[PDB]
Amino acid sequence: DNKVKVAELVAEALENLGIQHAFGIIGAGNVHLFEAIARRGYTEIVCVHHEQAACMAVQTYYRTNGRIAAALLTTGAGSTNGVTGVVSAWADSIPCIVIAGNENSKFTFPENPLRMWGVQGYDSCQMVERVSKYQMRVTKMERAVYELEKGVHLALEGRPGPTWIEIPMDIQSGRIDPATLEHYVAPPAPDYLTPAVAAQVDSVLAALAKAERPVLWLGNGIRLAGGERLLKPLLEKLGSPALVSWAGIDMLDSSHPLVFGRAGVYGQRAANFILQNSDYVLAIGTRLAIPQIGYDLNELARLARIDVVDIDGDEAIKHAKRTQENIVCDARVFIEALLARLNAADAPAIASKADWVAKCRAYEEQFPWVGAEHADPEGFINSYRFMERLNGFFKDDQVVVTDMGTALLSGHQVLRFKEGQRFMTSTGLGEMGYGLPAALGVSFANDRGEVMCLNCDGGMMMNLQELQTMVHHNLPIKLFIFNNDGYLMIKHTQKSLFKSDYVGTDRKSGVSCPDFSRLAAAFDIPAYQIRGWDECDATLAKVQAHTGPVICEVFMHPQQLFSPKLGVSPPLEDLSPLIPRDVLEQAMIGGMHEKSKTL
Amino acid sequence: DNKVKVAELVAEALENLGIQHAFGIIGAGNVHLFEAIARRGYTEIVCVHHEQAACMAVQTYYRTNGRIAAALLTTGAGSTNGVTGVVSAWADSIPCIVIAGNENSKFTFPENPLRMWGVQGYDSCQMVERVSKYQMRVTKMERAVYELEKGVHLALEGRPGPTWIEIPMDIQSGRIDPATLEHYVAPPAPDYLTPAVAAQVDSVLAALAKAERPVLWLGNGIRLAGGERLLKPLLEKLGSPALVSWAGIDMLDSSHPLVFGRAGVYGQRAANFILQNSDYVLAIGTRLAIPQIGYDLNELARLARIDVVDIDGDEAIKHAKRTQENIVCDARVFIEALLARLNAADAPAIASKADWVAKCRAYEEQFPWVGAEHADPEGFINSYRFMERLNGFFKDDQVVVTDMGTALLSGHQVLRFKEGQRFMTSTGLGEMGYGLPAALGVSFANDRGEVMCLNCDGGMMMNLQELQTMVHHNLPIKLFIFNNDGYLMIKHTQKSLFKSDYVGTDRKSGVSCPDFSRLAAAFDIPAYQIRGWDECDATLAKVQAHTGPVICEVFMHPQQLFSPKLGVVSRTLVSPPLEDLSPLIPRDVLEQAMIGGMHEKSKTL
Ligand SMILES: Cc1cc2nc3c(=O)[nH]c(=O)nc-3n(C[C@H](O)[C@H](O)[C@H](O)COP(=O)(O)OP(=O)(O)OC[C@H]3O[C@@H](n4cnc5c(N)ncnc54)[C@H](O)[C@@H]3O)c2cc1C
Ligand SMILES: Cc1cc2nc3c(=O)[nH]c(=O)nc-3n(C[C@H](O)[C@H](O)[C@H](O)COP(=O)(O)OP(=O)(O)OC[C@H]3O[C@@H](n4cnc5c(N)ncnc54)[C@H](O)[C@@H]3O)c2cc1C
Ligand SMILES: CC[C@](O)(C(=O)O)c1sc(CCOP(=O)(O)OP(=O)(O)O)c(C)[n+]1Cc1cnc(C)nc1N
Ligand SMILES: CC[C@](O)(C(=O)O)c1sc(CCOP(=O)(O)OP(=O)(O)O)c(C)[n+]1Cc1cnc(C)nc1N
Ligand SMILES: [Mg+2]
Repeated sequence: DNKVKVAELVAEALENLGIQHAFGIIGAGNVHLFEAIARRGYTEIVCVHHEQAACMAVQTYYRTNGRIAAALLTTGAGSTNGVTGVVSAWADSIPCIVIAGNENSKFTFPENPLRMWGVQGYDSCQMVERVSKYQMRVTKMERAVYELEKGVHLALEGRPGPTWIEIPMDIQSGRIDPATLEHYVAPPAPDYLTPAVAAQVDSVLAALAKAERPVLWLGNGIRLAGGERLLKPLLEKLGSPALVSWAGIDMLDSSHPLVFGRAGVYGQRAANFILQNSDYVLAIGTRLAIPQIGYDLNELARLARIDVVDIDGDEAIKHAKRTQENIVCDARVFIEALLARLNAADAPAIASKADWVAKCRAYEEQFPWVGAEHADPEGFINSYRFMERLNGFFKDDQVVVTDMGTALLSGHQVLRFKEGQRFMTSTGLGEMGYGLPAALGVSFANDRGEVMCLNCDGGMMMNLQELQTMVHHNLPIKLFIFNNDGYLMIKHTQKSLFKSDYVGTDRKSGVSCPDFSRLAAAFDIPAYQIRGWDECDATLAKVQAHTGPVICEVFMHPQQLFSPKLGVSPPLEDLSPLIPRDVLEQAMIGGMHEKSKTL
Repeated sequence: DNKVKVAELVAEALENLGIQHAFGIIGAGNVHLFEAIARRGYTEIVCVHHEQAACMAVQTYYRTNGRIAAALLTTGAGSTNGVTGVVSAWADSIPCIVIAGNENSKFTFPENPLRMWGVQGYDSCQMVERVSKYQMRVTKMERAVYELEKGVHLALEGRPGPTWIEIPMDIQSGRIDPATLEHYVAPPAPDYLTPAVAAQVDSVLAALAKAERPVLWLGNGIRLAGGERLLKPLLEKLGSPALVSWAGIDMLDSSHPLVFGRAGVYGQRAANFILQNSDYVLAIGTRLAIPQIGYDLNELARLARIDVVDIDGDEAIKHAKRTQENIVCDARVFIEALLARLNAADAPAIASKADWVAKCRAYEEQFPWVGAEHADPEGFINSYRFMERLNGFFKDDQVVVTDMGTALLSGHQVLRFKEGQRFMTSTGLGEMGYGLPAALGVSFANDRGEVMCLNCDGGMMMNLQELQTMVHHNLPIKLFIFNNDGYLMIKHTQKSLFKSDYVGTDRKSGVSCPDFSRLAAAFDIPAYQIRGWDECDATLAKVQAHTGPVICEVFMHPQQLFSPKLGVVSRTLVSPPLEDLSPLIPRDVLEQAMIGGMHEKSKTL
């Protein structure tokens, strides 16, 4: 009897694929995979308390060190509970594979006329058909490992994303001669640097040499391409200021002489002025999503030509009405091809950008990230000022993950990072409850490493159960919670629209949150409280000095503003609270926009 | 200017449709609908802390008094977080309507080449396309009220289930003349009593009158059809025994002289013997799922003809190799037609079933629901005995919801119910974390009424956040939690298959649960613990007497067995017939219990 259990071959395959961590919850649909993976001992199974957390953890697990993780779900609700995490990785272009069990293969076919498959199953491939790069149900034992190798390769190729491999129970418990195991041969990797693309790189180098006010917009597509180490020599060789997207903040030192912050609808005042006054914009690995460019392409950088570099052809041309060179290429290959042509024999002379770099620094001197608009409201701690203070307590290898709301906004608008530090969050989908599962992924990726989690009273509730997972494994997760009496982000939304009482956003309107210090005690978690500047520095030093999990509530004003912000619809440079008109006129090269004259 | 905001017309439409409660979470995608509904003041919006709980609560909300509820979800994650709830209503045939927001309609179309829509949207309709009765994206303002009326009707029509209506952002904020609103008119209900179906009823009546050992298998389809009050006059006019499915337990008093429990894979020993020894079985409103009939139709009631009644044509004929009359008819209409023919002057003579009824009672005598197999193991309270003790503390209008695990199995195998009591849970999907959201829907359905939630240490974690919703509204939800060091139900699974150390099912294998009493104290919820029988009655009395939410931990053996149960037995391995539940009774006892003698499989065990 020379036959091996299919589940055992899958566990072996996972080792050969380098997958060292798997997140999920056990069930009858994958009890054979849990057994086989455990008995092999190579892949550690982290058991979560909601399958949604397993499909979110695998994301930041990969973003940490570049090793893919698997989510191990079971039949029925085990799979539907993970859909949210799949959609976030789909939207942030993060690779990861889901291995979901199901009923016996005799029930798993779409032609089934019944509402449900077997006892409690369903077509888990059809549900994520439009939010994952690949989905396959294994109906032959001999192709179980095949689809896992294929699922992993497709998750990592091109624009990364999640893949969904469903294996019915009976396929897991089956036995076959290991010799009959099929294996997936990945096709040859594409050569993006075609003669056409190579000519676009030439056109970009001619504009950079000629541009007097260039601005490079760098995005996480660079880090995903493994070319973040090429940014420091590129900017210094070009002498061109650079902006970073919220997702690619940690690719460069925020204090680098040519890095001038983040622009967008929630961008920094000096960053938006730099972007809107440029004469040439070169986006590399950034999606130029709506929160980055506003709501009107004709109002974006009204003095500049805009070139876009993106490995997704659909993303690269979505702004074609406004952009010129739409370069469909890998970010690393493009940067290397641009750095080569800078040393070519016929490399053009790069015109000086000194006057532009000086005007960029003037903008930052005129509009600091934490300005007067961020004054302590009625004595409360101002989140933006708290982020500036917390910044000084970052360790040399600090990893910061955030949820939505105050943590997201205040974090990405103030916090600075240097090489060795990382900043992560889910911005594509922007789902609440991503902070905690994000910290689990980073922690296990660094062998139970330290992680700082900036969270909110509202977002803490979506995956509140993962505190138990944090305690069970003694993860050194420093969890900051911003208390503001509910959904502060939505308070401003409905107050701008209706100018009436709050609805479903605070305790009076039907949304309340528990005392997280008292929950921390229940979970055996040390907890601190920062209500004012008096105990601020002494507390932050203790939180960073802890070796195990710790919670720290930060109390802010329940109606503190989020600023700077583009709000009601002026141009992108005219952020609220509006600056006096005579000052905006002087800050804009060709004068202010006609919309801003009567505001 | 005679124009009205679309969202305000939606709020008006919800009032005309009778929807008085809406569960969900606010977001930019539905902020306009939150505002319009709140300002109108007819539909109460219940804010939950995870959209999943919203799509679950609307189910038990409807099952309580028959009033449909709406789930109000927002763009992106707001919609995805509710998919689990949709599938569970889809699987249990429970009507409900999801109202989901999305990005501006200019992004919301399937031909969009980009991975996402606008800022963070997606095709929420396609995602529930195979687990919902109807999906539509409102693209014209004049059709917003039309699709909600249509959505509600299709949810209640025929075999009930969830519907998904997506209303883009700009469609909610739009303004139109109320006179331009289109309105959906429901077609006339189908008349199921064709000559062909009337001939089936006559065939069923002819078998019932002749059968010596009949058994009616009543399911929740009867309650969904609104004919559960016809069951008493039907059973007493036929004099036949009857079994109830887990979903339809509360349709008849468990102590009625002719109701003999529930059968299946986790059925009661007495009920399985009554099923397997009958000569005629009439299934009405029950789906005859796999946990009910076993794994081989050729072993189900081998001496009996089987007829099935079900409003869904596919569910009605899925056992056509084994069944005889497959009647596709509404459960109430069928029962009315069967009563009309029983009360007729020309009604046929019903042969006496007295000897069979007597044999059914003897089965309950020899096999009580809580038997010697349920002794207290190693100084722990047995969950089956606890349920029998807890049963005595039910209120006259008690409502019991359950999670999975021990609460589900020990609950449905022991608990008895009277007229006016209710018993709900998710059995089609069987998801963990259904208990708390289930107690929310029942509570709000009865004007913040009292609900008993039988939960578990594991299932509590999925929707743990809804403890805040419970304290916020001061809901009198009595929450029992069975502590057994993890996933006891999976422990028995992996112990049967591998007979080795546990994996991902207890503290040592990677799954731990918090001290729910301490956790309760954090949420300002009074908490009690039941470890022995000495403090049991006093604690149960204090839990029931409270006015607000209560938590009560019940500590059981971390490896207690779930029995009776149809499990695999090593002879080679054998899956015994349905009547041979584990732990196995002596063969000579099983022989005497089977009218025709034991099955060939049972002789070697
Ligand atoms: C409320 C809110 C406010 C926000 N405000 C701002 C703001 O003010 N400013 C701001 O900048 N962002 C802001 N964001 C975030 C922004 O909208 C996006 O979500 C994203 O974070 C922008 O960074 P990115 O383009 O690098 O990320 P992504 O959207 O992940 O961009 C990755 C891009 O790179 C491409 N790519 C992937 N792999 C490769 C490869 N190998 N080679 C080349 N390309 C590749 C992908 O196809 C994709 O187009 C906000 C988000 C929210 C939710
Ligand atoms: C671990 C586990 C163990 C279980 N063990 C058992 C067990 O031992 N015994 C048991 O009985 N159950 C058991 N169940 C539950 C069982 O498998 C089903 O899930 C269900 O609860 C059976 O009850 P039901 O058919 O009434 O419910 P449903 O499955 O919801 O049945 C509803 C049926 O009625 C039909 N219907 C709907 N509306 C109408 C109408 N108007 N007119 C007519 N028909 C209509 C529907 O089409 C459907 O076929 C178990 C479940 C689990 C998860
Ligand atoms: C990302 C923004 C946004 O998505 C948006 O609609 O644009 C927000 S913010 C917010 C309040 C959080 O409030 P919080 O956490 O207390 O933070 P703040 O106190 O700092 O505001 C809510 C509810 N939603 C909508 C939303 C709802 N449900 C899920 C799962 N994801 C969501 N994104
Ligand atoms: C039908 C139950 C069943 O589905 C099954 O596979 O048969 C069970 S039971 C169980 C342990 C409960 O553990 P619990 O709550 O502590 O109860 P017990 O102490 O009584 O075991 C788990 C994990 N699962 C699989 C499962 C996984 N994930 C989600 C969301 N839903 C699920 N149903
Ligand atoms: Mg348990």
